Amino acid sequence: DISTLPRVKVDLVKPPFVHAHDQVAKTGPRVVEFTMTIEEKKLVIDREGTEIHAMTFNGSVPGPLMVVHENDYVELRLINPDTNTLLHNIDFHAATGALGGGALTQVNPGEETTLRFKATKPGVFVYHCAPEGMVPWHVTSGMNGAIMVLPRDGLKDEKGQPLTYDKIYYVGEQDFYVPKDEAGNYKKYETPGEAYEDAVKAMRTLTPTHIVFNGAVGALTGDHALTAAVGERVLVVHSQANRDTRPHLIGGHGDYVWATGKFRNPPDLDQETWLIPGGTAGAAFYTFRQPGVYAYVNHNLIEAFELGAAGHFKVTGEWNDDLMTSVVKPAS
Amino acid sequence: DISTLPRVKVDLVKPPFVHAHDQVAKTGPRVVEFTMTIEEKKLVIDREGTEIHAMTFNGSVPGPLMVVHENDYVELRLINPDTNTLLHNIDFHAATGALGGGALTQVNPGEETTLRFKATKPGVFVYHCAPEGMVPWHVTSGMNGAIMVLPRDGLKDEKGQPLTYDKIYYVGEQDFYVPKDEAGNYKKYETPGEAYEDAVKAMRTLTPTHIVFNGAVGALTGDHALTAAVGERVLVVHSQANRDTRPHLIGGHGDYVWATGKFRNPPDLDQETWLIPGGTAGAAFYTFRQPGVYAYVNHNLIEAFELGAAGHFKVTGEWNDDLMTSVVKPAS
Amino acid sequence: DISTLPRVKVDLVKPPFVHAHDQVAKTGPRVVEFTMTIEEKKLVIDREGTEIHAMTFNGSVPGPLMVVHENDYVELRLINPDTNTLLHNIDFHAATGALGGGALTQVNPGEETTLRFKATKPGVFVYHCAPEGMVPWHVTSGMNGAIMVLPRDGLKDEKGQPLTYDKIYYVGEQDFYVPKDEAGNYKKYETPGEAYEDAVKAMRTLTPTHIVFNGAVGALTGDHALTAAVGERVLVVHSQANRDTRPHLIGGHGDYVWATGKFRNPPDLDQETWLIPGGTAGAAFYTFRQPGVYAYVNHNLIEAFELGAAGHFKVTGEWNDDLMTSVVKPAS
Ligand SMILES: O=N[O-]
Ligand SMILES: O=N[O-]
Ligand SMILES: O=N[O-]
Ligand SMILES: O=N[O-]
Ligand SMILES: O=N[O-]
Ligand SMILES: O=N[O-]
Ligand SMILES: O=N[O-]
Ligand SMILES: O=N[O-]
Ligand SMILES: O=N[O-]
Ligand SMILES: O=N[O-]
Ligand SMILES: O=N[O-]
Ligand SMILES: O=N[O-]
Ligand SMILES: O=N[O-]
Ligand SMILES: O=N[O-]
Ligand SMILES: O=N[O-]
Ligand SMILES: [Cu+2]
Ligand SMILES: [Cu+2]
Ligand SMILES: [Cu+2]
Ligand SMILES: [Cu+2]
Ligand SMILES: [Cu+2]
Ligand SMILES: [Cu+2]
Repeated sequence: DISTLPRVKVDLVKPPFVHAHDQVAKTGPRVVEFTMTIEEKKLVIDREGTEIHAMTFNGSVPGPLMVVHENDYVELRLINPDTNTLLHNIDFHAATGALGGGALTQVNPGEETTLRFKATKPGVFVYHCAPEGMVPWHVTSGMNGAIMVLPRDGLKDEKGQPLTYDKIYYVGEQDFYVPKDEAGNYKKYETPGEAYEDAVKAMRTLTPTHIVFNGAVGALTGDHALTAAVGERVLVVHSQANRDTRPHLIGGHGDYVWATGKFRNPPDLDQETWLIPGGTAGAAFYTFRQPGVYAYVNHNLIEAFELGAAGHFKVTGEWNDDLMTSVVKPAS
Repeated sequence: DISTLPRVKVDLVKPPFVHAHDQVAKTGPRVVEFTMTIEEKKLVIDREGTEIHAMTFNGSVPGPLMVVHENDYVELRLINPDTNTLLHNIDFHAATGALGGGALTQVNPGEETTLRFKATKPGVFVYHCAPEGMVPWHVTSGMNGAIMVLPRDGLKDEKGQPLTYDKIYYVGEQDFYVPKDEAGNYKKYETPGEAYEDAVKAMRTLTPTHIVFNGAVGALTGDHALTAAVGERVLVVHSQANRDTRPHLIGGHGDYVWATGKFRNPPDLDQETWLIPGGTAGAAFYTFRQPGVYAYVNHNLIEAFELGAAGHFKVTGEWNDDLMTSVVKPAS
Repeated sequence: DISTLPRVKVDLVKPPFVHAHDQVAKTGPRVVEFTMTIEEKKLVIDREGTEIHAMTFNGSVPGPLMVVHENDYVELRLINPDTNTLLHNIDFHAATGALGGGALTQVNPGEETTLRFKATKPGVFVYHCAPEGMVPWHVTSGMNGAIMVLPRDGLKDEKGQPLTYDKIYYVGEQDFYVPKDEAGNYKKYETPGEAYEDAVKAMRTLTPTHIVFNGAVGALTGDHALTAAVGERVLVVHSQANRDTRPHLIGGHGDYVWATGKFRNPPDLDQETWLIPGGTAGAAFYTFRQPGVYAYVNHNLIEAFELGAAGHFKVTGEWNDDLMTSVVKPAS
């Protein structure tokens, strides 16, 4: 009887940050209430000023990470304002029935809907828009995110001992297929509707023009680099709603990795690089042991360094010479 | 001494259906006899009427699922009628030696051959034609299928408890590389031999023009949708002889998944999406919990919805509101 | 205190062969000294005589396999002679800190450097050059290899029992992106520097022109085929520094496979085909049971047979009819 369960309202935060939550559940099952507003907006995705008409949940690419526990109910109020122009919906890979909720959440501009589902399986899961006949277009325009369903007793290593993270980041990787004129220059349109046929043709090449973390080339760099300290335990959730990726932390490892994102399975140990299939979210746990700059990339290095799939960590603390040292510095 | 083992003759059925078999072996080892006839035929692969010269085992793309038990002998009589024009053979990834049987099964039109091999490893395995110097062409023209070698005591979960399926389907996913003229229109030829150089050039782009389930765009829809009931346990075998795929059941999960198809390994639990590498068969077990329509896709959603890699389940029975419900229906 | 540990100097050998080593460590921790000389050289990569300016560690593509044990120190003296023209460095995915050693190993032509790191995690790991702003170019020009860090007590099966290999081979798979003129012919340049902008454009297509084992089409064939005997236990280490691969032994299996290369994890059993993600090294153990020729391929069969990703084993010994036999040979 759901009416006797506690409700809690959660305010979502922008990726790569994640809303406050408990790892180990401090209450019984709850109904967890989220609200998201669909926003169609112009987005600049690279250093050259290339613009697309992005389709977003809550104004970001990716949409925000939702975090609940196993056997909670998720209640999502989804709003499509009349300033938008397209029909949207939502599919949760975490849910059971009705095309992930897709069949029940079709909202024209000016409408809203409230969906509830029970989070029966623990893991990280992709969510994405999926309107009938325009699925790939919506998803490759940025309309995806992820939900994390924690086990009620938190994460465990391969021996069943507890694993507790000190920080958590969410990296959404996005393939974009920006349409090109005859010579190879990117086209510009005034509305999402204008791009449609050109977008279908660009997608059919199966060759993205950009692959980015958090919505733009270099979004997770400089002032916006991810941070941590030597000694900290960091969980990095990574999603790709459409295409395979292979994350790698340059200078580090995935100590414990659930490459396909599902926590009832034991994690893979000591990974250098792991494969997250398109349509999946994955999670990697690392303990930092050296200070300095780290690059976190898609290890198709062309996709990383030419097409944009690269971010940075800045890590503070003490250097350990036992682990690594320059014996003789570069010299004639 | 094989001459003292029972023989049994099996008549194969068209995919996605699977010939009758016992999960748990009710006899000792047997020699299991199959016959297949190679058929070269014209096939219409999409709604636009695009035609290819397909190369088939037993008249279908994919070829039929063979099912035996561990330590059975498979005896396959393979017939190439004189109405065909090419040399064919067969390679079983389930077999040991002679290039999977490839070296011993070369049959010109007008010839036949009988091969026997012991099924020493349990799992689902790809079989495909592989004639010297034309391997990719034959395989990407549709000349592949799969064999399932069950453990003698049937399937087990990750704890070793029995898993029994109520139904089994076989989904063969096929990449096609139909050659294009200067403007992007599909070419047509009178014979398989005519297409050869154009086919090599199309393949070298590494970009398929179609990716289909069971031989055509929309083959597993409408009247030909897969069916089940709430409560039923369904095994879905999925093969791709040449290219990576990432299956996903929209509205469901892979409860138990052997993504690389080999049953001595424990299954992965609660998968949203899994990666079946090119040249592999995989198997996913799901128990339906909600009625309605489900889409079963390759979750590169472009490959699914634009290039054809999408099928449907129609599931009958009772709706469960605890799992999912619309609290407030789409409204102003 | 490193100064009291034994040192040992290892002379590296050309792939696919591997320097002599002990599986089970017969000493305590050591500092293991390697030297590599960077060589920029012209390389012919196919039967048509197509030439590239390759960037090599020690004159080969891939660079040589280094083999140490867990908790050894690796000390690498890396030399860039003044006959070269580019700045190079090295990143070890096996190491912790400073971008895998990348940050500490930048050597202009005429310089050398000596790096030391502790091999804290057991597995096979990729190493590759990664100079700031030219990472993909260096890696896809051939500047990668692998390091194997054995557990001190050698390899174990999924039950913890010892697995001992009789031979070990190293297969490096390389994607090349040779630039094409208007009509599709390969371009030629006098220096590496000349190709740069054309190389960036070729890479951005994400479509390689060649995919090879050991640096050329057909390098692991004929006189240079890998060999073994019926009964031998063979470890095949396989690396791809930039792009996904799916190895398959035609006529065989991966008895025990660590597809993502990390030995603290149990191996996957009875694999037909496995996925090694770009930026990873993997390892497969097989026991030969039949004599004859085997093809070892990337099982995207286009990549194998049209673009070059195929090698051979020649295996000697006794044929076993129980496993496989031709009952009726190809006949009218
Ligand atoms: O500006 N909206 O796509
Ligand atoms: O658009 N909200 O009713
Ligand atoms: O699904 N493309 O990696
Ligand atoms: O092919 N996906 O990186
Ligand atoms: O989804 N398996 O970690
Ligand atoms: O019609 N036979 O390709
Ligand atoms: O073609 N059968 O002999
Ligand atoms: O093998 N191509 O995914
Ligand atoms: O790249 N295969 O979907
Ligand atoms: O093939 N492993 O399920
Ligand atoms: O010949 N050196 O690229
Ligand atoms: O180039 N060695 O000093
Ligand atoms: O990373 N490309 O398979
Ligand atoms: O997509 N890599 O074979
Ligand atoms: O890296 N796992 O074998
Ligand atoms: Cu949408
Ligand atoms: Cu989906
Ligand atoms: Cu054939
Ligand atoms: Cu094969
Ligand atoms: Cu270099
Ligand atoms: Cu790397």
